[PDB]
Amino acid sequence: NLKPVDAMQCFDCHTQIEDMHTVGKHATVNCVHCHDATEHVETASSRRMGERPVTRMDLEACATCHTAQFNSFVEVRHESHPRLEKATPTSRSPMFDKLIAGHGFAFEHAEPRSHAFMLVDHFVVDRAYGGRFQFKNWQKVTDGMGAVRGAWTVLTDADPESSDQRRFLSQTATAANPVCLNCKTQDHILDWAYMGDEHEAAKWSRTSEVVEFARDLNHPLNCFMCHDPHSAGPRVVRDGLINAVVDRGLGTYPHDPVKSEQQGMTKVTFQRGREDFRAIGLLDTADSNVMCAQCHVEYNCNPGYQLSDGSRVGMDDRRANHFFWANVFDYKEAAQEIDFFDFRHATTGAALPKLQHPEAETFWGSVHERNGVACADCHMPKVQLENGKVYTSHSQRTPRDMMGQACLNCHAEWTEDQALYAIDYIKNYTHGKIVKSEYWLAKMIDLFPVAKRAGVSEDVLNQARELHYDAHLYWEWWTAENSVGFHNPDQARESLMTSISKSKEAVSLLNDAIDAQVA
Amino acid sequence: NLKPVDAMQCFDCHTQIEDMHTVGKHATVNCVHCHDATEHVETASSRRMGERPVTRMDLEACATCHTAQFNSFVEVRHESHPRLEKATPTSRSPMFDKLIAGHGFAFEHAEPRSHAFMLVDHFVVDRAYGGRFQFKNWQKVTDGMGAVRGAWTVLTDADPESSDQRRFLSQTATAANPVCLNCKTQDHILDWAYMGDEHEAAKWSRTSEVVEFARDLNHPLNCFMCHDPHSAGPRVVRDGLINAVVDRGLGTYPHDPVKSEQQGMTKVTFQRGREDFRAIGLLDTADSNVMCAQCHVEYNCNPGYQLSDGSRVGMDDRRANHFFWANVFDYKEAAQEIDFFDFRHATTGAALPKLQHPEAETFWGSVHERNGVACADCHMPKVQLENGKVYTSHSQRTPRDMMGQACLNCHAEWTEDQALYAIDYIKNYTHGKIVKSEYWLAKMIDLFPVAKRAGVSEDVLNQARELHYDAHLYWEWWTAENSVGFHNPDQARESLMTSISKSKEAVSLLNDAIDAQVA
Ligand code: HEC
Ligand code: HEC
Ligand code: HEC
Ligand code: HEC
Ligand code: HEC
Ligand code: HEC
Ligand code: HEC
Ligand code: HEC
Ligand code: HEC
Ligand code: HEC
Ligand code: HEC
Ligand code: HEC
Ligand code: HEC
Ligand code: HEC
Ligand SMILES: O=S([O-])[O-]
Ligand SMILES: O=S([O-])[O-]
Ligand SMILES: O=S([O-])[O-]
Ligand SMILES: [Ca+2]
Ligand SMILES: [Ca+2]
Ligand SMILES: [Ca+2]
Ligand SMILES: [Ca+2]
Ligand code: NA
Ligand code: NA
Ligand code: NA
Repeated sequence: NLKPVDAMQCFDCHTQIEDMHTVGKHATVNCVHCHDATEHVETASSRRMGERPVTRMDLEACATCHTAQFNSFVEVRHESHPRLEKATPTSRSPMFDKLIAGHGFAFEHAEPRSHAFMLVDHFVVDRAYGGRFQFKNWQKVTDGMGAVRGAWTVLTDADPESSDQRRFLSQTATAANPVCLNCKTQDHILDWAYMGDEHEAAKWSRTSEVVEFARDLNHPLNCFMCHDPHSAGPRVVRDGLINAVVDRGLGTYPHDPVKSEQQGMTKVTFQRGREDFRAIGLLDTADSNVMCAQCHVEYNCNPGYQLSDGSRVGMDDRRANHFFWANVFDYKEAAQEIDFFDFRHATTGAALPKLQHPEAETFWGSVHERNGVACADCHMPKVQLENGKVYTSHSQRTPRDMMGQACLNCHAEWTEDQALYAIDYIKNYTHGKIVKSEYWLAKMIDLFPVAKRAGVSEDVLNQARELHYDAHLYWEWWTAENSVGFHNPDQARESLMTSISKSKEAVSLLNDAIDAQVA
Repeated sequence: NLKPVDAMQCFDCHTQIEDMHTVGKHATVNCVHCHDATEHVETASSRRMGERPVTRMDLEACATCHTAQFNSFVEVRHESHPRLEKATPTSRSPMFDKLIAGHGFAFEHAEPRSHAFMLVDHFVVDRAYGGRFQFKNWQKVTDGMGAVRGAWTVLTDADPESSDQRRFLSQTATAANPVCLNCKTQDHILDWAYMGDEHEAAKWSRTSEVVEFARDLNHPLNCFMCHDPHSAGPRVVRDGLINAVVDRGLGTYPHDPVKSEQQGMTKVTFQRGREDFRAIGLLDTADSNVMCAQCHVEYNCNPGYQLSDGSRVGMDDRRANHFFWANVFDYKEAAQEIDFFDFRHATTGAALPKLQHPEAETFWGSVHERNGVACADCHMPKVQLENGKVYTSHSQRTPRDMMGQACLNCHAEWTEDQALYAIDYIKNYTHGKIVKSEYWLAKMIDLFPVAKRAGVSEDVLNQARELHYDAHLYWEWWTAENSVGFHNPDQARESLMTSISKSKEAVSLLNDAIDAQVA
């Protein structure tokens, strides 16, 4: 059984923790629930750690007193189809392979599934580690609780004796790097300096061997990613988000200074050897928009190239860990600002961006966001009980599974079927425009080889490449973004029409140039 | 196809109809929809009818333009169990046979079923016509639409060549009389003088041969019982109700003079040969409490006896058609006022009242009634449509079948299961007290023969008989009333505790007297 330690001993050296812990809703929660610090207390000085205390980062450290939230979190939504490739006619991006040719996502890009699996899915996807990591057997794919207990309880490593990224299966890639892990786990929260910069006190950084780092990580979406363990107050821990909101002064709601001030973030820094080491962002309110924006954003978490001169931008560069914190119509400016692109298209030769799940930046400015609605209202609603203590569901999933608690709790004028119908109207319309956008992108792409064989000039091809950047951006945002337009229907529509317009312009340019060579 | 007639010609004679028809919501509805008056118009003067016009009383006369209301009305609720005797351990009054001994209801008293069957059920019940009338075969019991089209389409008469009330089956009674029919049909509305008094212009009256009257009647619960055909406005047609509310000055809400004034009734009289003949009661508002009180009340519709001297009160007496319009705690006084009782108990010799379905007089004073709730809010709610024109459901049935439209439309704090639970709490509690009241009544009744054999004095027996009147009244109200307390739980409780108290008093009186004879 646990035996409490004297927190006053700790508070002598840990004044920020004292301030947070004594004032918040965990003032009665003893340190032993999460730290084994006996040898540390015997050996530390005011400025030197001595022996490192052991800190629990498993989610069961919180389940101890918060079983309802834990159990809701670890539920597996079996209706969220697993390992479902997006580059298929029945999924989100039927022409993805042609359009993304040159990028690692061509090797595999599945739809998301339940949060329990985030770390294991990151480890096993064909694009990440060359097939090095696999489930121990095909039964383990169902085991959400097991994945939560730890990735290495359900996975195997093809070669524990080597730590290099390489291909073990032929049609895999090795895109994973240390920055990725920040959106899969925070088991490394005490071992990673802010932004992944090099730091004497950091075991891991942007430039680490990712296979070695992987082996040290266990748990998905730790509870403390949104809740400070010392104050129990709302927070974020993700460096890239704090960097956008606070360091760059963009605010929590970059389009609304008033809401940014009311629902702000305060950066708190922790030191090692009296040098800044790590940071968190305490929130003014329990604002799920900002909590979920730790991960559900467009980002760089990867090497790339400069738009200006094509030079390589490696993991050592700060730009390899970057939150753009820009809506679709501000993204090109944001990427030009940091002088960055992701890949060159394998057929067209265009420098292109790679977009990922920009839910937060899409939600901005929507009617829902402007009315003060937040992600949790639809995806983590309060549970309605005839008799009981209310709590917040932590099963982050589609509102279709809890329409009474989600949509219908605000939209009294609708039946469930009516609300579903409104969702589907938007998704169906948006998906139609995604498909048309892909049709036109593909038409343009297929003209590049014809133009090259016809002897069309490099000047014309470069004009078309510039159009490809925009055609790509204004399409891929929406295959990347998970709501199929629901989060911001008007923006999806305007963007996708812009994509089609750009592709059409490029098609006309290339066809005319080919015709003139003939011729 | 129907051809309209010149209504203006009719109006030269029919000035009350003109006033009603031209102002109301049937101003455009031509008389030919309900009257064949060709020969009448050729022969009438303002002072002499000439040939009698034919008036349609079938409900299909209204279904023509109001199919939704018709079709909801004629629905058969199959879950309303048919021909279910109440004098059984699993129904409303387990000890009914012992308690009602001496009354014709001992021959059969079933639970009510859907309105479509009211007239056929009246005709075929074992207590009514000596078994003379039966369904044509046992399949016809399902045929609600057929019953609505006409009773004689689904029934047979054992002897069309005689018109006397007699027993055709051994264990039947001949309780039916012309007054009954007024709560089953209004096909006779132009053939029956107000109250069923003798009248030169009336084909039928209280003293008619009921078997002959029966044969002239076809349709249940005619639509015009609640809606004036000429104005389309809300009304009642039941003589006994108009007599209580208007003639006797009791008002529509005897316990609330203000509500009586706001939701009142105006008596309109029609003449034959320039003598008053029939009447209707136009309502100030579409008040279902008063509409349903045409039938769902305690009444006399039967011969009986005088409390004063025991003499017979026959059908010729006005008291044979009487609405008491009194709550349970005013009923004894009301019966004393008219000097009337129904039967003498076969065992105890007590003069007793016979109570019938006093839903209207029970509902008075309930929290619901005091808050302006009316029968229709629970039993004829408005339909809820995602897309459509709202109308009022005319399927009068338990709110359990439409909880969203009924209870939950007002009680937002409850789920369906919670609202059902609240109903069942009241009904279970009330039924328990009904059963206990019957236990104590039966215990008292069973002492009467013992006391007689022991030589107990007639004075003591008469004291006990006076107690029996009250013990009976304060019990039977609640087996008669169909809500098992729900309509007024506090009143049910007080009454049933009074019944038990009276029976216990009689039991003590009789036991002590028997013991004194012995020991
Ligand atoms: C002064 C003699 C200390 C005592 C008493 C306690 N700690 Fe400590 N701790 C101390 C230092 C100088 C450091 C390095 C960081 C800094 O603030 O300079 C630490 C570090 C920790 C950590 C972080 C460990 C990691 O992996 O990075 C934890 C979780 C921690 N300390 C916990 C802790 C507890 C629970 C104590 C009371 C039982 C406690 N510390 C006492 C110095 C001192
Ligand atoms: C029992 C010994 C606890 C452990 C282990 C954890 N928490 Fe806790 N938590 C506990 C209490 C007694 C309370 C106060 C309850 C109240 O409503 O007063 C809390 C509260 C929280 C909250 C709510 C915070 C708020 O400001 O409203 C959160 C978000 C929370 N706790 C989270 C949390 C996490 C993430 C834990 C593991 C790191 C954890 N708690 C452990 C008791 C206990
Ligand atoms: C936070 C800014 C992220 C970074 C950094 C990385 N990922 Fe991610 N990932 C993130 C979210 C919010 C989601 C769910 C929404 C979605 O669109 O899928 C994901 C999902 C995955 C998955 C599962 C789906 C799939 O593509 O097969 C995998 C396998 C995955 N992510 C891998 C991965 C890699 C290899 C990364 C570094 C190159 C990486 N992620 C970074 C959020 C974030
Ligand atoms: C990074 C640590 C994350 C945070 C914080 C949040 N989400 Fe997430 N989400 C993330 C990943 C990597 C994935 C894919 C996991 C996989 O193994 O494929 C997801 C997935 C979702 C989903 C889809 C669930 C499904 O049933 O398919 C939803 C609805 C979702 N995420 C919502 C969501 C919300 C509302 C968040 C704030 C409360 C949130 N996520 C945080 C990564 C991370
Ligand atoms: C008994 C006759 C079986 C039937 C019927 C099904 N499965 Fe099975 N399965 C069985 C055994 C003995 C094993 C090996 C167990 C072990 O750990 O040694 C399995 C294995 C699987 C697996 C894993 C396959 C792999 O890793 O290559 C899966 C995914 C699986 N079983 C699923 C499964 C399904 C869905 C079934 C119905 C279609 C099914 N099994 C039937 C024995 C038996
Ligand atoms: C961000 C993606 C979250 C993660 C990770 C966890 N929780 Fe959470 N939690 C989150 C939100 C948006 C809310 C509601 C805030 C509001 O005020 O509306 C909560 C709430 C809690 C609470 C408070 C009680 C309640 O409302 O249920 C507790 C005790 C809590 N969360 C615990 C908890 C645990 C144990 C987690 C890991 C299983 C966990 N949270 C993760 C957002 C996020
Ligand atoms: C209700 C007004 C919403 C708010 C606020 C947010 N989301 Fe949403 N989201 C919503 C819908 C109707 C859908 C489509 C779901 C469907 O079943 O059709 C989504 C989808 C997502 C997904 C993918 C879920 C899946 O396909 O299973 C994710 C990952 C997601 N939403 C995330 C998310 C974030 C992070 C939000 C705040 C920035 C957010 N959503 C808000 C409805 C609503
Ligand atoms: C005066 C010359 C009349 C004309 C024109 C119409 N009616 Fe008549 N009607 C008239 C009399 C004197 C009576 C007897 C009752 C009375 O008010 O004294 C009637 C009666 C009726 C009835 C009732 C028949 C019954 O069964 O009792 C009806 C339904 C009726 N009248 C209808 C009617 C119609 C529709 C007419 C125009 C087509 C019409 N009447 C003309 C005198 C006169
Ligand atoms: C068509 C030729 C009709 C026949 C036959 C009947 N009714 Fe009618 N009714 C008709 C119309 C055009 C209207 C007006 C609708 C409106 O909202 O304006 C009505 C109205 C009624 C009403 C509502 C009256 C009110 O609120 O004041 C009722 C209760 C009604 N009608 C009843 C009714 C009865 C019982 C009928 C058979 C005797 C009947 N209607 C026939 C058209 C027609
Ligand atoms: C209106 C004041 C009524 C008079 C006059 C008669 N009945 Fe009736 N009856 C009435 C109602 C409101 C109900 C339904 C509620 C209930 O408690 O049953 C009934 C029901 C019947 C039934 C069906 C149930 C049964 O007892 O088997 C029958 C067979 C019946 N009524 C017969 C009947 C007889 C023979 C009457 C005159 C002696 C009589 N009823 C008059 C309302 C009214
Ligand atoms: C006399 C013409 C009636 C009027 C006016 C109303 N009701 Fe009635 N009701 C009546 C009878 C004779 C019966 C029994 C019919 C049978 O054949 O047994 C009934 C029955 C009911 C019921 C029970 C229906 C079931 O499914 O069992 C209910 C709920 C009911 N009645 C309600 C009711 C309401 C609310 C009325 C005003 C709108 C109303 N009735 C009028 C006789 C008559
Ligand atoms: C064919 C092999 C039959 C089976 C199976 C059932 N029934 Fe029947 N039933 C059948 C016939 C030929 C008749 C006579 C039809 C006629 O009008 O001549 C009947 C009659 C009935 C009746 C009426 C009985 C009577 O009036 O005495 C009823 C109530 C009835 N049937 C119901 C019924 C039920 C509920 C059945 C399944 C339990 C059933 N029948 C089966 C032929 C056949
Ligand atoms: C009394 C027991 C009724 C009988 C018999 C019929 N109806 Fe009725 N009707 C009744 C009520 C309580 C109401 C609602 C009044 C309100 O304003 O709340 C109605 C309403 C109508 C209407 C109006 C349109 C609507 O609300 O649906 C019509 C056209 C109507 N009723 C027609 C109608 C028909 C055709 C009937 C015989 C099948 C019938 N009603 C009988 C009460 C009573
Ligand atoms: C809701 C607040 C009601 C009002 C107003 C009226 N009644 Fe009612 N009634 C109500 C309930 C909950 C019940 C019990 C039904 C059950 O399923 O348990 C009843 C019952 C009846 C019945 C018998 C119905 C049956 O057993 O199927 C009748 C005939 C009845 N009620 C008639 C009636 C009258 C005439 C009303 C106005 C005077 C009246 N009810 C109002 C709920 C409500
Ligand atoms: O209290 S923290 O800064 O060690
Ligand atoms: O690869 S992750 O960003 O979806
Ligand atoms: O007999 S009738 O009144 O129920
Ligand atoms: Ca999914
Ligand atoms: Ca990106
Ligand atoms: Ca019934
Ligand atoms: Ca009576
Ligand atoms: Na899905
Ligand atoms: Na708002
Ligand atoms: Na029933």
